[PDB]
Amino acid sequence: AQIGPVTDLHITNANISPDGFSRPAVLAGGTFPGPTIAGNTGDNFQITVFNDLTDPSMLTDTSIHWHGLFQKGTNWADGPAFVTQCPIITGQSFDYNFNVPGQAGTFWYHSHLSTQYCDGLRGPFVVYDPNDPNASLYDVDDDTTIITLADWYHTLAQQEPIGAAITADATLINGLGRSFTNTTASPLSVITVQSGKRYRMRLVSISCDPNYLFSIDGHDMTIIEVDGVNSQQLTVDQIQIFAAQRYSFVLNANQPVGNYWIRAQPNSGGQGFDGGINSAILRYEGATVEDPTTTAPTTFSNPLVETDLHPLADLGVPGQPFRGGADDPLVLNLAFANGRFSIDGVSFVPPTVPVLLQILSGAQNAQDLLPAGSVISLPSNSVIEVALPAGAAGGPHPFHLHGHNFAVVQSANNATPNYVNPIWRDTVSIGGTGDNVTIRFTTNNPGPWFLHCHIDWHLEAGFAIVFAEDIPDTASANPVPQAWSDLCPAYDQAHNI
Ligand SMILES: *[C@@H]1O[C@H](CO)[C@@H](O[C@@H]2O[C@H](CO)[C@@H](O)[C@H](O)[C@H]2NC(C)=O)[C@H](O)[C@H]1NC(C)=O
Ligand SMILES: *[C@@H]1O[C@H](CO)[C@@H](O[C@@H]2O[C@H](CO)[C@@H](O)[C@H](O)[C@H]2NC(C)=O)[C@H](O)[C@H]1NC(C)=O
Ligand SMILES: [Cl-]
Ligand SMILES: [Cu+2]
Ligand SMILES: [Cu+2]
Ligand SMILES: [Cu+2]
Repeated sequence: AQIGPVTDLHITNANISPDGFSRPAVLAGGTFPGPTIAGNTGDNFQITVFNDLTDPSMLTDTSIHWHGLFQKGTNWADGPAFVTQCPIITGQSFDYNFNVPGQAGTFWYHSHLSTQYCDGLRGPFVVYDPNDPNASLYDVDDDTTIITLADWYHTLAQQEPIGAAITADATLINGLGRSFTNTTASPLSVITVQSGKRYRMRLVSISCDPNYLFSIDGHDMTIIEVDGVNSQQLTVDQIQIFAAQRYSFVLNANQPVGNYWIRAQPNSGGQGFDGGINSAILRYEGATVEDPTTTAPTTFSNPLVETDLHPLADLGVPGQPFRGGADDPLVLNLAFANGRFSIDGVSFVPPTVPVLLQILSGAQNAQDLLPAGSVISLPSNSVIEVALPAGAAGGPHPFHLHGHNFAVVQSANNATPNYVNPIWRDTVSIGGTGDNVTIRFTTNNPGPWFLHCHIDWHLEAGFAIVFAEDIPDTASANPVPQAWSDLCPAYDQAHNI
């Protein structure tokens, strides 16, 4: 069952074996992935997070972010540790109480402390639209049509050795999959459809790192939603999905009754499908209970290309139709050297006092805010452009902005900008060397919003900045509950800070 919009959510340690290998984990709701949190557009979510963690090898503190939800007026509920709150300590709970006006689509939630979400604290978050303009395109849309793609590691996140390459040990589709090495024939996920029906498949990357080439043998996929934003219908036969992105696609169960491979090929880790790695099963009702015998093509006919996507609504692009045609045009210098990422020469290291708390205590320019050089102010009610030129090692980097979605004025692997009708989304691959992926948005949401690569290993290694949007109005716009004010004193006392 789905939970919410008012629910408790306990965060615990447990052993799991999603690929046949047992390891301890950090779990929401006792499962990997965590349970789906759901409601309708405009609802009040009240998620009381109980931190019951006791194993320090995966950190006993926690903080949860609701990825893609704008948190307007509730910046304190956004979740990034040391940006909007101090972590919740073990044995305590915290009510994330917020509303989702004006949003409907496919989101997710995850730990936003260190690399803890890699250890298991990740799950889907769906905001349904009772008046969805896409409703007539499908028959079924429920918990059975959510498809999560996850990387899974045998080594604990905190225990990944300094100086060694980090790659995953299994791809998990709906929480199950097989290990790349020492593969055993552990159970694969089954997604069941009925011949003749149409399904809104909500594809969620809960990845800590790899992008996936997602496909379904024998089928094609009609994209209708991108990171919460309704799209015009775009039919593809493969989707390259980067960490933290979401798509909804219509799956028409229009092939013969049978079994079909679902494929999710990561860009690192195991290549191919030997032994049933990187795989799940699409099973039609009435099919034999057996593995598919289908193959992929050598070459896909209609892969997703981001510039092919367009909003369903007339969203346009704010500003003027040329580079720099914004009130606050920025170009970030995104770099990597010697194990650390930097943005404009500064590697992100979380501050002792959360950025929001520093602002509420009266720090009122970005040069006053810690970490020094990691907080950039944005003016209110302004068109912002951010160019994100690629080149830094470890790409392609999926950059994500909290508190906002954005127009993708320029996409990976294509030098031509689009000032007319590009897709809007919240996490975008910045592409390859020489690219100039560029985003735009308007500043109508006062508070400190994290901008970072969503490869969690890269965030940990510093690939982030904070946009302190409308510092002057942050305090009036974001009244804080007493329980939030209590977080840092409790955290600092527990940690002898
Ligand atoms: C990406 O686009 C930005 C503009 O959005 C380019 O920024 C300009 O950079 C040059 C020097 O490289 C400066 O003289 C300008 O002031 C910048 N802003 C402009 C022209 O609007 C940036 O060079 C581009 N980067 C890449 C790698 O193509
Ligand atoms: C590269 O990106 C550009 C800009 O998004 C794409 O150009 C658009 O192409 C569509 C489809 O033919 C036209 O309707 C638009 O008028 C184009 N816009 C602009 C600003 O040129 C282009 O198709 C992309 N290239 C590839 C190979 O997909
Ligand atoms: Cl977000
Ligand atoms: Cu986010
Ligand atoms: Cu990255
Ligand atoms: Cu984030």
